[PDB]
Amino acid sequence: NYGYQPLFEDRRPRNIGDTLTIVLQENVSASKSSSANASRDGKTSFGFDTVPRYLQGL
Amino acid sequence: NYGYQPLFEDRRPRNIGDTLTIVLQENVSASKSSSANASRDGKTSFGFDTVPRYLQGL
Repeated sequence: NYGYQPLFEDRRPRNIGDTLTIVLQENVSASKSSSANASRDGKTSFGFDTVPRYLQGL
Repeated sequence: NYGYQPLFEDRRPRNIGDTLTIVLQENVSASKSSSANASRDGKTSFGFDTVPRYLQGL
């Protein structure tokens, strides 16, 4: 005797020793990315090509 | 005598010595991959091409 068995219920595992089908379908995907930047450019100039007389000493 | 045999039930193995057909159809495929990266670039410069007199000592 295997005990009471439901008639219309779907066949499910209920006790120790019962079998069950596992459909292994795994799809995992993780990603991450980052960046940082900094820039600085500086140019400066001053030139006196021709200096008038009253400015010579300066 | 081979005992009671159901008339309309599908022919299934029931006792020791009964035969059963196994259709071997296995298709298993697993995969994994990963990566990591890191980068760092740094450039710095300072130049005094022409130094005025009052700045010379510095």
